[PDB]
Parts: sequence; structure tokens; C-alpha cells
Amino acid sequence: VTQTMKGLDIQKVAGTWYSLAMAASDISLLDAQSAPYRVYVEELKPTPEGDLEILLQKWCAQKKIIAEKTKIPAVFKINKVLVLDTDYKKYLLFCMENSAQSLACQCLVRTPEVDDEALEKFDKALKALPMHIRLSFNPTQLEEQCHI
Amino acid sequence: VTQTMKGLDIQKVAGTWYSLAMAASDISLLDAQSAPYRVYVEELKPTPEGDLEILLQKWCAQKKIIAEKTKIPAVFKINKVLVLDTDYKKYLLFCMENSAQSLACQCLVRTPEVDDEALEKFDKALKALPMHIRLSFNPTQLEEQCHI
Ligand SMILES: CCCCOc1ccc(OCCCN2CCOCC2)cc1
Ligand SMILES: CCCCOc1ccc(OCCCN2CCOCC2)cc1
Ligand SMILES: [Cl-]
Ligand SMILES: [Cl-]
Repeated sequence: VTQTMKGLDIQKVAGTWYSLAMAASDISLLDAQSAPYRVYVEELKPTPEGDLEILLQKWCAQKKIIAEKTKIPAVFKINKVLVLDTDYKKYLLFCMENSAQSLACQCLVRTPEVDDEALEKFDKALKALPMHIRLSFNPTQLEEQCHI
Repeated sequence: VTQTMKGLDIQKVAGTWYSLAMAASDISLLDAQSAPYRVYVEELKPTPEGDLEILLQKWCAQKKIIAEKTKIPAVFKINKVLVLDTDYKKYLLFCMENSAQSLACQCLVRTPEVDDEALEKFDKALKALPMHIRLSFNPTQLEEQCHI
């Protein structure tokens, strides 16, 4: 992955997000509810020290993890988290990768709605990536624990 | 679905195909190996009477079904099968739909290779359809029973 958000203000991504779409390098990273990269983002909480606290749902448990910051403002560690793109107000695109290469990305949105602009920009960003599974969820599913 | 292949010669789609990509209206139609629309096409055999015999794999059993012809050359019955597009020699795009509306489509290719033109044309055809899961398989997986 070589698309990172230039000049990211991590402070301004704080608050509520919806995992609208997810894609991944291997089907088995996203196919089941229990699949390893099937994580639904609930809230992003940037620390004052510039680390990133993530609230997510995983099959339906609430979970807290911290993405520690790096020399690069758009990259964090946990497995690396890269912020591709965001307008802070509506959408955020990010990716997760390990070091084998297993890779998963998400289109996050602020509200439980189908943002077609945000999905275009998501599909554009995936054209360069070797994804073999893509999921997308409706407004109903977005308002349920673990998108059931 | 309102993209059908004009002037389809069903005779000329006979022989060997590979289920390279699959998309579907609902995740649960494609997520597991046992998912209802997770069918891998092996061979297409058009009858002289103009019906279509389908050999497929389903989780790993071989299976035979006949798609009976209709007044429209690009539409068959089993649940309806619509042939969107094909160049006979390389790719075929089709869709399956019931009457609720549960809908699944496939990019078939002649050989076990990743045809980027055929996937473009597949993605173009899905832009108009309400798909929530898409899968794609590598050359290795294409040469295995049920794409394991
Ligand atoms: C731009 C910031 C968005 C980053 O959001 C996430 C980054 C990494 C994630 O990783 C999930 C890792 C899975 N954990 C271990 C297994 O149980 C669930 C938590 C999840 C969200
Ligand atoms: C252009 C012709 C391609 C059509 O290929 C297929 C059409 C319909 C299919 O339907 C699968 C229905 C599932 N059957 C019942 C459940 O067990 C497996 C067979 C499969 C391939
Ligand atoms: Cl939708
Ligand atoms: Cl591939």
C-alpha cells in the first residue's frame, strides 16, 4: 500500500465512525463473522501524545486497542495501520497489513448512510491492491452490533 | 438486471469455464464454502433443442443441472439465468435471480488466468447492481476442486 493521507491531523478523526465497506487480500480474512479482519469500528480516540485508541466490535464483543504513532503521521503500529485518505467530516479510508502479505482495508463513514462518493474513492484505492474479498453493509446493518 | 447479451449463440459457449469472480446482493449468498450461490462452473453443454446443461462444483460435490431455454435467447430457467456478455473465446458474464430479490453474478473465463479486461467489464456490469459481497480467485485456486 503506497497511498497515505498527506498532512493528516489525527486529532480531527476523533469521534464516531461506521465500517461501511471492507476489502482484503484473502477471502478467509473477511468471509465468516469470526474472520480475523472482520472488525467493525465504533469510535476513534486520538491521545494527546498522538497515539490512536480504537473502539471496535468483533464476533459480539466490544474491544479497545491502541495504535501507537510512528515517525510518519499517517502510519500507526499494533501490524501497521495506514490512513489512505479522509475529509474528517464524512469518510476515512485506511488499511491494516502484517509482514508475510495479509492486507485488509475499510471505508469508514461518519453516519449510517451509503456514501457513493466515499465508495468510488474506496474502489479507486483498491484498484492498486490485490484484494480477493469485498463486503458492504446497508444502513439497517450499520445500526446493529457487529452489522448483523 | 437489464444487461443481456444481444444475439447470443448459446452453441458457442459450450466447453470449459473458470468461475474467476463472483458478486451477490447479500453477503450470506457467498460468504461460506456452503453458501447457496457459491457454485463453481466446470463445463457448459448446450442441448440441440437449445437448453443449457451446467456442470458445477458445490461444497466438494460434482453436480448436473439443466437451464431450460425461454422466448429470450440470453435468459434461462432452473430462478432465472441471464447472459450479460461474452466473446465466446475468453470470458462470459451471467447473473442468477429468484423472485423475492436475491441476485448472484459471475465472471467466467476459458483458462485458469486473471483476465483484467474481463474483470473491468464485470465491475462495470455490477456498478448498476446492489451487490454487498464480491470474491475473486487466483490461478492456483482455479485448478482445485471448489477453489480450495
Ligand atoms: C484510521 C484509524 C482506523 C484504524 O482502525 C482499526 C485499526 C486496526 C484494527 O485492527 C483490528 C485488530 C483485531 N484485534 C485483535 C483481535 O480481536 C479484535 C481486536 C481495527 C480498527
Ligand atoms: C451462461 C450460463 C452460466 C450459468 O451457470 C450457472 C447457472 C446457475 C447455477 O445455479 C446454481 C444453483 C445451485 N444448485 C442447487 C444447489 O446445489 C448446487 C446446484 C450455476 C451455474
Ligand atoms: Cl445498500
Ligand atoms: Cl490473483
